[PDB]
Amino acid sequence: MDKAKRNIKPFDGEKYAIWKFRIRALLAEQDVLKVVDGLMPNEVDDSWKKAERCAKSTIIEYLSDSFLNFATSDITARQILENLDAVYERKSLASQLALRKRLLSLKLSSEMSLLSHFHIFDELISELLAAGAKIEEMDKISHLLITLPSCYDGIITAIETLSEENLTLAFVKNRLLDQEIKIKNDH
Amino acid sequence: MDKAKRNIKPFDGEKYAIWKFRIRALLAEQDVLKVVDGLMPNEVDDSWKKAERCAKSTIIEYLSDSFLNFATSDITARQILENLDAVYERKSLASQLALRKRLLSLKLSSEMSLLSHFHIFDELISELLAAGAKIEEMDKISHLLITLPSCYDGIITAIETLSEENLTLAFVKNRLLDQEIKIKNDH
Amino acid sequence: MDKAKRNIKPFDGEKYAIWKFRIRALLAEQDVLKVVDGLMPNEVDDSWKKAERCAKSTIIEYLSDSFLNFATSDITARQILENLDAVYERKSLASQLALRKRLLSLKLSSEMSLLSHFHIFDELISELLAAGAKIEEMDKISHLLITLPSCYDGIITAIETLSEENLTLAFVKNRLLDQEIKIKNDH
Amino acid sequence: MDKAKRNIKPFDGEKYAIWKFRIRALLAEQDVLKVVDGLMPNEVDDSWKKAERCAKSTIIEYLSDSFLNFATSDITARQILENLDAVYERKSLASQLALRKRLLSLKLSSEMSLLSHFHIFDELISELLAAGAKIEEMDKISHLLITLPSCYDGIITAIETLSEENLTLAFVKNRLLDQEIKIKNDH
Amino acid sequence: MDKAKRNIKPFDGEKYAIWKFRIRALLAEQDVLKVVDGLMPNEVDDSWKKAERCAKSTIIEYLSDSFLNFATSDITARQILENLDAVYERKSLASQLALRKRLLSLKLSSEMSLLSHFHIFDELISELLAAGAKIEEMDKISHLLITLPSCYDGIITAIETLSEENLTLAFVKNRLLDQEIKIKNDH
Amino acid sequence: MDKAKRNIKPFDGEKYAIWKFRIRALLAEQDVLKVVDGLMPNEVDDSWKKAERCAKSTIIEYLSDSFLNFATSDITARQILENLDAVYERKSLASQLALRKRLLSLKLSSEMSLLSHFHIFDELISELLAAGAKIEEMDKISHLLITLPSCYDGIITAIETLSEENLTLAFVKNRLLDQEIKIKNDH
Amino acid sequence: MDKAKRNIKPFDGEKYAIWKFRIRALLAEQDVLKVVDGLMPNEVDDSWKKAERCAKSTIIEYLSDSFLNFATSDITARQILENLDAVYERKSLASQLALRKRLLSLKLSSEMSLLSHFHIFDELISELLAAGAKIEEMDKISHLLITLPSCYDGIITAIETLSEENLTLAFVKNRLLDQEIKIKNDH
Amino acid sequence: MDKAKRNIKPFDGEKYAIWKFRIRALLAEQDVLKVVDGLMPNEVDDSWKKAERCAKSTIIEYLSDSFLNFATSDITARQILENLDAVYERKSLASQLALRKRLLSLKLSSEMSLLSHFHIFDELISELLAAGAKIEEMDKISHLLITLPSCYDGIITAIETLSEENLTLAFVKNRLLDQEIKIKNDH
Amino acid sequence: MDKAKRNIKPFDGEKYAIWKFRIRALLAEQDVLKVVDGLMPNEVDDSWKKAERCAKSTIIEYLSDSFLNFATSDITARQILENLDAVYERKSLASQLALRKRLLSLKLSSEMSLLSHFHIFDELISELLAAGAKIEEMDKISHLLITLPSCYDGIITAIETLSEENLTLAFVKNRLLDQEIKIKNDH
Repeated sequence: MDKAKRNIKPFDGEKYAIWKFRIRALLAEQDVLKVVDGLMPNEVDDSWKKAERCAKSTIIEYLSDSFLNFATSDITARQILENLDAVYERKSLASQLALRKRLLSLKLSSEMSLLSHFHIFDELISELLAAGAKIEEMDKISHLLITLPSCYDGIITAIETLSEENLTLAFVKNRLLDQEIKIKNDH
Repeated sequence: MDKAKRNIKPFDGEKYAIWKFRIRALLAEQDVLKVVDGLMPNEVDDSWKKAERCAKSTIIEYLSDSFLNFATSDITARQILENLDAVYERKSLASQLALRKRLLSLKLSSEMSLLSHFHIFDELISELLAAGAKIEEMDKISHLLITLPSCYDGIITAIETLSEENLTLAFVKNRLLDQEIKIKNDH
Repeated sequence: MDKAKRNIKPFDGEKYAIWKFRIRALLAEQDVLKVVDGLMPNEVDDSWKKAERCAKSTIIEYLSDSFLNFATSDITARQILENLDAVYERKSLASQLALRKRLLSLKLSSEMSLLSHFHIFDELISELLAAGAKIEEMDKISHLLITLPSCYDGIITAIETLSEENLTLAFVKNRLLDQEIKIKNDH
Repeated sequence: MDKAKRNIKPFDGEKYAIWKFRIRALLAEQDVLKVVDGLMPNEVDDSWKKAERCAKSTIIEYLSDSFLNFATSDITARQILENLDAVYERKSLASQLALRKRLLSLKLSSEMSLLSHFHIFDELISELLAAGAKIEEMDKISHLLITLPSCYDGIITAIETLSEENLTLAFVKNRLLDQEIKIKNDH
Repeated sequence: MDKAKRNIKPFDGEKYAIWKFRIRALLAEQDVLKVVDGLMPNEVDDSWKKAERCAKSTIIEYLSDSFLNFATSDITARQILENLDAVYERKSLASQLALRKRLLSLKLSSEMSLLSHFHIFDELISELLAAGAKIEEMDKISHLLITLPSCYDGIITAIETLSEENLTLAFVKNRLLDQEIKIKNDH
Repeated sequence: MDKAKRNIKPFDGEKYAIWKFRIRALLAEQDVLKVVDGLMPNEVDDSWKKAERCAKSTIIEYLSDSFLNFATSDITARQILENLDAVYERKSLASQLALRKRLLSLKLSSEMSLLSHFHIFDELISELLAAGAKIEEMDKISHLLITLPSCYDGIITAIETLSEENLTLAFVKNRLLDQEIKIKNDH
Repeated sequence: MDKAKRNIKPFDGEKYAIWKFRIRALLAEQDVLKVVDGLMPNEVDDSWKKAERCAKSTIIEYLSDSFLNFATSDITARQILENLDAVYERKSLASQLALRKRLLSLKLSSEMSLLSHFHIFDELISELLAAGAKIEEMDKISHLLITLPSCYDGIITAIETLSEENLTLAFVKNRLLDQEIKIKNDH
Repeated sequence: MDKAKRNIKPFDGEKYAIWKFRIRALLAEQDVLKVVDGLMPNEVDDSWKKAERCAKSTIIEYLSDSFLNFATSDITARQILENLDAVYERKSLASQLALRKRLLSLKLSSEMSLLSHFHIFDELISELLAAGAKIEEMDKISHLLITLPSCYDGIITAIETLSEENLTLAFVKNRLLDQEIKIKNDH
Repeated sequence: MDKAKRNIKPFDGEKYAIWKFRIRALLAEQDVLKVVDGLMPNEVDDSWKKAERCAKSTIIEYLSDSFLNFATSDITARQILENLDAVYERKSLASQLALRKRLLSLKLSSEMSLLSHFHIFDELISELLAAGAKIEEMDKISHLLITLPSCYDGIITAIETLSEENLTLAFVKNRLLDQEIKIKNDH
């Protein structure tokens, strides 16, 4: 059976925890997830052996060569996950406040290169996926909006109305295009 | 059958309906309002007479010198209310039309704070009601909208793109707070 | 069961959350809050009717003309709650926008007493979450933390790593007070 | 009965009838108005003793210093009131004639607000009722009409051709107020 | 009996009451006053025919030429008199209001004998009684008394000190004659 | 008797003693005066009523119009004359006193006819009697005498201890005219 | 026993008559006066004890510190009354002399409100009685009249005819208010 | 017990005996003074605890924060008061000497009103009693006499011979104030 | 029973230790302190639930806006109070370090009356013990020796003679007040 290649890259970097959590789902349909989760049975069937082989192979496909050194030749998938967890794991503290302190540093930029500001919020989403997970686009759009110039101050808050009912952040970006449109049009 | 101190300043002629329904609610709190509410009761007795006499006493608590002159003991409580109506609340067509003329004329450029204009609209509407006009949410909305300049007119654009059923004059003041909050901050 | 003065004032809709909270505390002390929240009996007895009329009267005492003229004669205090909740507590993102702007408004330099900014922020965020904000407590402190000078850098640059489960509202706020008291003393 | 200060100005001999009427209304709130108005049994049941002395002190609260000695500690509050009635309610041609010219000499200019005119007219009616005589209705009408200023002249000219059922004084007041509105519009 | 010059002024709208009074008296000397004041029986006897026709003829002789229209050769003297009654005695508010306007307008100028002033005053007073407006004894007293200048100050003050039942119109006039004497004397 | 004009005038408030004297004289020669000579008896018959009404009519003929205010419709000619008397005759201490001041002030100058001087004395007498003075024959005489210049002293000497028996005021006028004639020669 | 918020000033040595008398009236309404004044036997029961304590407290809070020495540990309410009456009142003859001198030197300067002078006079009189004088109504009247200025003096000359039995001080004061109003007219 | 406003202050030491005496008087009216000054019943009375706590609260409202820390929650409020009294009001020989020497210095330069320095002398008397040198009538009299100003010392020359039994210090103050009135009368 | 005015501030942390002391005393007055100081009772009957509710509502009466929002109705008023206590009453090492620094820097000053000095010392100590420093009578006295100026050397040595049987801040303060008064006198 071919392993359907995913744009989830072979882990080498941030949150093996989330990456491996999504790998657990990838393991679950072959259910080699069950064998790595499962007690090493008194009866290791050929199915269990094949599942362990497959799991290690999946890990390899999903791990960078530097991490493949931890994989080594035949160390069980479970043992390698444990080693990686032990070395890697800082459990709780860093995750939200890394995003937060980055937002403190990465905010309040209303005028210079609004397209770089597109990239700014893109980095913010990246940081949310990476470390910050508490609240979603309503708060994001709120501070992004506050980040920016006067036109929203007039329109958004009342006049734009419950456009949040649609939550068309796409049209919000298009409103930034409209800012650009007006800027060129006035001259 | 207890009474407490009053935010109501002893009545003087203006906010007559406001003060009057405030007093109505007070009298209903003592249950005594029923005497004015009902037609000639079947239970015309010292207790219903006590209820209306207490009502008269309560009215006299607010009546100032001219009002206390209306408060001749012979006149029934309901009759006194009717007298005060005929002075203040009297439904003159001329009053309604004159107030309509004045509201057309009355406008805000910049010289009245948002709350200043809010109360201006409030008094205008209140008087037009007291003059005996019959008025609806859309009327209040449109007139208040019409009073304003272009910055605020972005709110009118909000109404054209917003369901009028959700619009209420309280909510309109709310939306108008939001609109002038743009001017404050946007400056 | 007391009618003495309160900081409660003929309300304007401004500070509605705490205003209403003090109102509710009062109404429970008036004992009418029980009926105002409690199941309305299918037969609204004079006990319940008294308690409603009393509540409405107290609300009248504590409300301005605007809400009371918005308050129809027959609407129960419940409807008054609902009206004010719709006006204030529709929780459109616009509230969050305004609150984040007011949060941004003061950067707490080394001048102001830190307790001033503590209570300012505390109020601000309390109302922000009263506006339905799904914000984590450390994510609140984070906005205050934006406000601090370089003197703080020595602690803050670590403490941004030392975060929600490690340090919570009290723990961080105390650590911040430790830094600022030391800043003052050192100065 | 706690007597938190009511709508009663103190007393120093001025506008006795009406001020005492405020007192009477208070005594009905005290329920003790029965002691003066109702028969006072010299039995004076204990509730009556307390009521009588309570009334006496209540009056005294509003009484000025001279009025304490006018109200000697022996005479019943009813007797005190009756004494002050003889003292103040000595309705006299001195008062009647002085007031009658003082009032007839006062004129409604076309400037002074017709609201103020109503208060003037009602005051003077009640003054002439109080001073030792009553007033005939058509004479009230006549005096009112005499007060009026020149801008009315055409309207008065029309009015003088209308009989009393055509000129029911309430409608006269109202149509003249509508004429005031017209005049204001013209200005 | 003769048509000896019965020198009434032929009436023209002037002194209608007085004119009609002289006429009534005149006809009574002819005994023909019965033709009108006696609502005639079915007895148009030759005496009554003469009485009526002669009365009519004499009324014409003491009516203005303009007035002969209301006195066409057909109707009986009563009808003519009711015509003029409706002209004057319709309770003309114009007459009443004009009468009081002038009454109130002119103080006693010291250029006229107080007796002449008295006659003038009483005459327009009697005209205002005839004009449809009641006049009270106290009204008459007030008007007369304050229509005078200050030199009266001695009786003016004495009036207040003095009692009501003494100061009748006749007694007031007597005291006014005392003061007239005293004024002429003072010069 | 016929109303052929006697030596009487439409009354003017003046010579009222003489006017009334001649009126009474006419009424008595008409026999009609019996109605004011007698107070209203049980004998109010048709003759009495008609005589009274005719007296009033005749008074009206001899009254000028203002005095018709005394005539006043209904009141008897007896009452009308009583009111007239009170106004002109107007008996009071000050009245005779002021008239006495004038009288002693009086002096004769020859260019004033002695009959001119008679009439000034006689009008003073009319006033003084009408004012209520009980003027003796001797008073009339001596106060007339005081005025006369030295030439009169010859006849005046005929009074000092010489007989008053002849000296009735008619005879005193005879003496006065006698000395006047002597002095007419003398001039 | 409702301790109403009596306007009674916290007294400290000025107009003790007024203060004490108001307090006495309060003791009468408090009903304590019966026990406070009655006697001091061993029948000073729990109600008697609490009544004298209540009165004592009332006195203390309505008095100043000056009394707390006079409060002589535990003198009951009555003993406090006598002590303070002796402290201020003591039938002081020197006070009578000073009060006479003040009153005699005193003159109503017309700008001093008629009320101002009236209470000044009433204060002098009340003090002079407390100083132990045998004052009478005639004294009060005479001094009051004497104390006024020239226009009032002329109207006093009118008032002089009003013999003592005609007059009572309250009535006279009222006539003097009427006279002041007359002066408003007169000027 | 009633909670009516007492003229008693949050206390830090100012007029210690007097403030404490006001407190004591209130507590006696609260009935709680009985335990505060009196017995320590062995039985565990609920009313005793309620009274104590209530009194403590009252005194706390009446105390400054220093006295509150002295007011240890777990001990009787009374004990705290007596302890504070001892600290403040112990028998200091030094205080007595200072009070005597200030009394010598307090030879009054009588710019101050005389009664006021009597009050101040009473304060010093109270202080010297509290300082431990409780004084005797003769001594108080001597000291008071010595303190007075020049013409007052002139009367003291007479006063020296006065009979010692009649010379009660209360009578002395009476006599001195009477002489002050006499001194201003003599001026 | 209902709460009177307590001058206890609508609070925000200023003088929190003693403010909370006053609060706690008021809770004890209501019997509700048992539930606050003790656990929320193991079975919170209506009495205890109402007791804690009353504590909360009174804390609301005495709190200010952010302090009210901290006072959310969910968690017991005692818990909230403790939360705010730890916030301001930060019982952690640096607080006592800073306080010690402040104490050791502080000295008595001449204008700082020894009572005021004691007040300042005592508030410092109250803060220190409230900060949680285990510091007792010997330390209080030792700190007082440290603050005292050169004019206190001899008394300080006398206090060094005063050992643990003598150790009592009251007696110590008493002797220091003796020093102070003798200092005042001497200087």
